[PDB]
Amino acid sequence: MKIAVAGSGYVGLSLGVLLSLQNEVTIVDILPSKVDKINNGLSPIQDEYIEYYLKSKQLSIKATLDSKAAYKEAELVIIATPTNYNSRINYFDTQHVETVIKEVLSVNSHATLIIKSTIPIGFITEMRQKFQTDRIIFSPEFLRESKALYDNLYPSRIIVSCEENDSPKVKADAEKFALLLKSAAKKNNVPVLIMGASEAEAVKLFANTYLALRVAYFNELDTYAESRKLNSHMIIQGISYDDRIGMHYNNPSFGYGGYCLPKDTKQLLANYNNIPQTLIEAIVSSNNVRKSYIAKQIINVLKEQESPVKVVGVYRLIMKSNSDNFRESAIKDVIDILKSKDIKIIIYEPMLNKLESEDQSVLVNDLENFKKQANIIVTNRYDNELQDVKNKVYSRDIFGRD
Amino acid sequence: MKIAVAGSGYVGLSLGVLLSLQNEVTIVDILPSKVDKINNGLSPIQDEYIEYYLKSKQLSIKATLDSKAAYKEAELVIIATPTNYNSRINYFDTQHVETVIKEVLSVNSHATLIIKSTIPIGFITEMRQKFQTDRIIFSPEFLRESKALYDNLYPSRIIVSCEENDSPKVKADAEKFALLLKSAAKKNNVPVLIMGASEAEAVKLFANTYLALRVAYFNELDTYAESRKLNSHMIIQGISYDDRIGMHYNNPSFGYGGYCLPKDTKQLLANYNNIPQTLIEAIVSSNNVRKSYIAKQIINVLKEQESPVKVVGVYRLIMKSNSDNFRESAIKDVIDILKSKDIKIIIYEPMLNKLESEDQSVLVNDLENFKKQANIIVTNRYDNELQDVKNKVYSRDIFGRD
Ligand SMILES: NC(=O)c1ccc[n+]([C@@H]2O[C@H](COP(=O)([O-])OP(=O)(O)OC[C@H]3O[C@@H](n4cnc5c(N)ncnc54)[C@H](O)[C@@H]3O)[C@@H](O)[C@H]2O)c1
Ligand SMILES: NC(=O)c1ccc[n+]([C@@H]2O[C@H](COP(=O)([O-])OP(=O)(O)OC[C@H]3O[C@@H](n4cnc5c(N)ncnc54)[C@H](O)[C@@H]3O)[C@@H](O)[C@H]2O)c1
Ligand SMILES: O=c1ccn([C@@H]2O[C@H](COP(=O)(O)OP(=O)(O)O[C@H]3OC[C@@H](O)[C@H](O)[C@H]3O)[C@@H](O)[C@H]2O)c(=O)[nH]1
Ligand SMILES: O=c1ccn([C@@H]2O[C@H](COP(=O)(O)OP(=O)(O)O[C@H]3OC[C@@H](O)[C@H](O)[C@H]3O)[C@@H](O)[C@H]2O)c(=O)[nH]1
Repeated sequence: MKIAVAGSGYVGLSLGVLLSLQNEVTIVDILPSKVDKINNGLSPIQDEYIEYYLKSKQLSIKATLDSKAAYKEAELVIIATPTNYNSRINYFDTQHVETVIKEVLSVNSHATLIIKSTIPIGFITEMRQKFQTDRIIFSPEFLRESKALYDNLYPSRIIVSCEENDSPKVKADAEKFALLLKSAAKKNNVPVLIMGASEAEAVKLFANTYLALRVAYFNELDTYAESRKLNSHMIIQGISYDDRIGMHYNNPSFGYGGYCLPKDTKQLLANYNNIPQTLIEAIVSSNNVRKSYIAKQIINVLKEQESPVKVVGVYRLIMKSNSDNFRESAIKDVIDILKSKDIKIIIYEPMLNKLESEDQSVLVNDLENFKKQANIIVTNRYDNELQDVKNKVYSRDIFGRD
Repeated sequence: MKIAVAGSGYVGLSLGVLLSLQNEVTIVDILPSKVDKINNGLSPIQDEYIEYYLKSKQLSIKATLDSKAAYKEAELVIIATPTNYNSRINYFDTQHVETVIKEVLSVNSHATLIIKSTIPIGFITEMRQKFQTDRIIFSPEFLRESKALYDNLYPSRIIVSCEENDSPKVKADAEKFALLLKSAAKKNNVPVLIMGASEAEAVKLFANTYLALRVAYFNELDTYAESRKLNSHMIIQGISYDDRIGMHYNNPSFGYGGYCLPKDTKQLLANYNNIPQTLIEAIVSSNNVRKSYIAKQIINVLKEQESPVKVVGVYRLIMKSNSDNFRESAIKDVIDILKSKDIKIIIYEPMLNKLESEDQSVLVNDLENFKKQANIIVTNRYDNELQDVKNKVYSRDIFGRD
C-alpha cells in the first residue's frame, strides 16, 4: 500500500518508519533539513528505535517537500502536523491540519485521511461539515518522546474512529488502518477499539489530562512536603504501595512539561465550555501555582546568601529525563519568574548552541565554570556529575526518571 | 500479648479479630449491642471474613464496656474510634481519640498507644505535647468496608510511625506492632515502612485524596460524556488501556461516598492552610458540582413527563456496591437537592426499617409497588432486578462495581 504521512516529527516519523516495513511510505515536511535527513537514513530527532530502523531495517521510505506529488499517489494519508494551543483564541490552532486536509482533498478523491495529530473534541465532525466529506477520521497517538517508535511497536492500545453512517470505503479503511498498526506492532495482544470520532478525540485529551493530573497531584503533595519539612520520598512511597495508585509516573518536578500535556490540558478545559467541572481547570492552574512556589523557594535560598551578586545556575532545560527538546520545559517558567527579580541567570545546556539574541541569561557550557559561578544550582532532574557541588543544588527530583 | 482495641467498627473489629489469633485481645466499645454481639461470636457489621473468623477460628477475643479494666491490663492499645470531619470548625473532631488516649494514659504507664483512626497531619506531634509523652504513635489503616479483615490479611503495605528520639520501648513497640500485622497477614511479601508520624499521617490523607481524585475525574469525564451525548464506556475504556491509568477504580457514580473519602479530602484541604495548591480544593468541590449536575439531569428527565404528580423512585441508599451502610452516600445529597423542588421522593432500601421521623421521602420496600409508583428510578449502581422497568432508570453506572 502507498501511504503518505504529513509531518516529520516524533509522531510523523515513527509512524512513517513503522509502516514502511511492509508499505510504500512517503513522508512530507516543509523543512528541507528534515527531508534530506530522512532520505539519507537519519532521524531529525533523537530516538533509539527510529535511528536503528532507518539504518538497519529494510524500509520502503522516502521523504519530500512535494506535498501534492505525495498526496495524489497515496491510498491513505496520515496527518501528523502541529496543533499548538493558542493563548489568544483560547484553543488549538488547527491551521496546519486543515491546510493538509484541503491539499489532500484537492488532489485525491479516493484516499481516506487519517489524523494522528491531537485535535479538539468535535474537530473531525467539524472538518467533515466544512469539507463536505466523510473521508476524514481520527486515530489518537499515545507515544512518548524518546520512545516514539518504541511505543508504536509496543502500544498500550490502538484506536481508530469511523461513524455508523460512514461510507463502506471509509469504514473499511478505518478498520484497515487499525490492523496495519496492529500487525506492525511487535507486541502480540494489542487491544483495538473502533469508536466515534468525538469519543476518540476525547480519549486522547482525557488520557493526557489524567497524566497531567497525576503529576500535578504528586507535585502539590511535594509542595506540601517541602513546606512542612517532611520526607517527600517517604510519603510518595507510602501512598504508592497501594496498587490502585501505583509506583509509576509519580516523580516530583517543577511542573509537567513537554509539547503535549501543557496544551492538551488547556484544550480539554476549553472543550468543556460551560459543562460543570472544577478539576479540569484546577489541573491547569495547579501547574502555574507549582511553578510559582518553586521559584519562590529558590528566591529564599538565594537571599539567604552573602554575595555581592546572586547567580542562579540552571542545570539543563530538557523537558523530562532523557529528552532532546525543551518544549514547555517547566524550568523555563521558573527562570522567567526569577528574571522578574534581580537574579543573574546562567544556563548549562549542552544541547543548546546559543540563547535567543535578547535573552538576559548567559549560556555557560563549560560545566566547571558553571559550578564555579552558580550560587545555587537549580535543576528539574538531578544528575551524578553534580555530586561535587551537591550542597548547593536545589531539586525536587526523587526517583531519577520521567 | 494482651492487646486492647478501642472501637468496634470496621477498623476496630477487623484488627481485633486479626490479632486475636495469637494474641489476647480485648475490644472496647461504648455500645452494649456491639459488645454483646462480639462476645457471642457475631459481627456488628457485614463482613464475610470477620463473620467466618468469629465463628470458625480459634480466637482469644472478648468485648467489654469497661474501658479502664481493659486499658490497664493491656501491653498495647490500638485506638480505632471515630474521627468525623466537623463543618463548623473546618477540621476533624478528634475528641473520641483524645478521650481514649487520656483514659489509657491514666491507668497505664507502660503500654504504647497505637492510633489506627485517621487523624490530621500533625496530630501525633500535637497529642505528644498535650499529654507530655512519646508513647503515642500512628499506624494508618487502608481497609475497605466489606473487605475489612480481608484487607488486613492481604494488605498492600504496613506503616507504623516512631520518631528518631523516641524511647527504646516506643521504638521497639512500633516495630513490634508492624511485625504483628505482618505475621498475621496471610499474604507473604508485605512491605513494611517505619516513618515519622506526620509522614504517616500524610500518607493516609494523600492516599484517600488520590482515590477521591480518581473518582472525581472519571465523574467529570462522565459529566462531559453525558452532556455531549457521547459513549462514556467507550471513552473510559479507551483511556484506561493505558497501564499508567489502569482499568480499576474508574466507574462513574453520583459522587464519591462512604465514611472516609468525603472527610479525608476535607481534612487534607484544611491541613494545607495556605500552602499553595488548586487541585486539593478542586477535588472537594468537584464532588458537589458532580452531585448538582446529576440532580439537574434528573430534574430535566422529570419535567419532560406528563403526570399529575412527579415521583422519583430512589433504588438503594448504600454508599457503594455491596455496602451495608449509607455513610456519605452520594445519592443522599442528590435526594436533598431534589427535595429543594417539588418532587415526591420514594426510597426502596431493604436494609432500612424506617426513615427519620421528619423525612419527607416515603420508604417503599415492596419492590413491585416501588416500580409502580416511580416516574423515574434513580440509582447509583444498577441491578438486574430492575430490568422490567429498565427504560425509566437513570444511572451513570457502567462497570457494575465500586
Ligand atoms: N510529541 C508527542 O509526544 C506526541 C504524542 C502523541 C501525539 N502528538 C500530537 O501529534 C502532533 C504532532 O506532534 P509532534 O511532536 O510530532 O510534532 P513535531 O513538531 O515534532 O513535528 C511537526 C512537523 O510537522 C511539520 N509541518 C508543519 N506543517 C506542515 C505542513 N503543513 N505540511 C507538512 N509538514 C508540516 C513541521 O515541519 C514539523 O517537522 C501534535 O498534534 C501533537 O500534539 C504528539
Ligand atoms: N471505615 C473505613 O473504611 C476506614 C478505613 C480505614 C481507616 N478508617 C478510620 O478509622 C476510624 C474508625 O472508622 P470505622 O469505620 O471503624 O468507624 P465505626 O463508626 O464503624 O466504628 C467506630 C466505633 O467506635 C466506637 N466508639 C466511639 N467512641 C468510643 C470511645 N470513646 N471508646 C470506645 N469506643 C468508642 C463507636 O461505638 C463505634 O462502634 C476513623 O478515623 C476512620 O476514618 C476507616
Ligand atoms: O512522574 C512524572 C512523570 C512525568 N513528569 C513530567 O510530565 C511531562 C510529560 O512526561 P511524559 O513522560 O509523559 O512525556 P511525553 O510528553 O513525551 O509523553 C506524554 O505526551 C504524549 C502522550 O502521547 C504520552 O502518552 C504522554 O506520556 C514531562 O515534563 C515530565 O517531566 C513529571 O514531572 N513526573
Ligand atoms: O470507581 C469507583 C470507585 C469508588 N467509587 C466511590 O468512592 C467511594 C469509596 O469507594 P471505596 O471502594 O474506596 O470504599 P471505602 O470507602 O470502603 O474504602 C476507601 O476508604 C477507606 C480506605 O482505607 C480505603 O483504602 C478506600 O478505598 C464509594 O462511594 C464508591 O462508590 C466510585 O464511585 N467509583
